[PDB]
Amino acid sequence: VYVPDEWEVAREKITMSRELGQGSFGMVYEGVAKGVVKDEPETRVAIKTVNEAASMRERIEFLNEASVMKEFNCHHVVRLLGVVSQGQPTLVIMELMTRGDLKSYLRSLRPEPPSLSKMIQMAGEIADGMAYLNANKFVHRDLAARNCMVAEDFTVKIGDFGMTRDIYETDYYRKGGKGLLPVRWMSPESLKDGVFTTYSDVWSFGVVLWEIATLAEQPYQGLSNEQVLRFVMEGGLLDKPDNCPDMLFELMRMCWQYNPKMRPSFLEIISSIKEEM
Ligand SMILES: C[C@H]1C(=O)N(c2ccc(SC(F)(F)F)cc2)C(=O)N1Cc1ccnc2[nH]ccc12
Ligand code: NI
Repeated sequence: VYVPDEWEVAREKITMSRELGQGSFGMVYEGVAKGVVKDEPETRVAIKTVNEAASMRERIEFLNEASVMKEFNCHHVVRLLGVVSQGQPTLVIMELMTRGDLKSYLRSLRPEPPSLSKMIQMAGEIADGMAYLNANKFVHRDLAARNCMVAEDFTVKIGDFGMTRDIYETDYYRKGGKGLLPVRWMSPESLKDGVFTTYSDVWSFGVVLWEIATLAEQPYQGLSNEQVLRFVMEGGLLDKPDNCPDMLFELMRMCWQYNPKMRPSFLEIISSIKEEM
C-alpha cells in the first residue's frame, strides 16, 4: 500500500484507548475495530502508527512491511486485521495479544517451579509460528521472549514489537554505531558475517528456551556487549539454567550447534517435542 487492497479499512471504525509502547515508525496503542473479524461485532486490536513528522517514503517502508503479513495464516503468528492508508494518522490493525510480551510474563512469575509440561507447551507454540514463518521464506532476525506475545487464553504467538521499547533497551547493542543489534540472541554467523537464515532463528529459539527456563534472566549476564560477541563467536555457550530439565537443555544445545547446518529445522524441533505429549 501503494495500491490500497480489500485490507484497507475506515479510520472511523478504529477507536484508540491506551498506549502499549514505541514502535519503529511511531507509537502503538490499544483500541477496538468493528467488522474486522467475521461473526463478531467489536475486536480488541493493537493499532500501530507512523509519525506526523516522517513523510511519504518512510510511511511506505511501514505499510509494505505490513503487506508481508497479508500472506500469513498461522494461529501462532500475530494476525493482521487491516490497514488505514489514505489519511494523515496512517495506522495498521493487529489482533490484540492481551497478556503482553513473553519476557514481561516470565518476569511477572519471578517474585513468588514451572512444569516441564508448561514450558514444553509454550516452546511448541513458539516453534509452530516460526515453522510457518520459515516455510514462507520469512526470517525473523529478532526472535526473543520480548517478541513472543501472550493471548487471553495463555497461547504464545510470534510477533515483533521492534528494537525500540524503553523497557528492553539493555537488549540491544549499537555495534559500530550501525543498527541496534540483539547481540545476546544472535548466532556466531549473524555476529561475524551478518548472516540471517532460518537457522540464525533456531539459534535465537534456543536462547528463548533459556529465557523460559530462567523466567527471563539477561543471557550471558556479567559479559558486556563486546565480550558476548567475542565469547559466542569464539565457540562460547550459555550455562544450563538452575533446575532446567534435560529435554529442554538438550534442545538448546541442538539450536546452539556452532555450524548452522548441524542445527535443526523448527519442523525437527516440533517433531522432537510432540513425542513428549
Ligand atoms: C507492534 C505490534 C506489531 O506490529 N507486531 C507485529 C509485527 C510483525 C509481525 S509479523 C512476525 F511475527 F514478525 F512474523 C507480527 C506482529 C507486534 O507484535 N506488535 C505488538 C503487539 C501486538 C499485539 N498485541 C500486543 N499487545 C502488546 C503488544 C502487542
Ligand atoms: Ni496451537
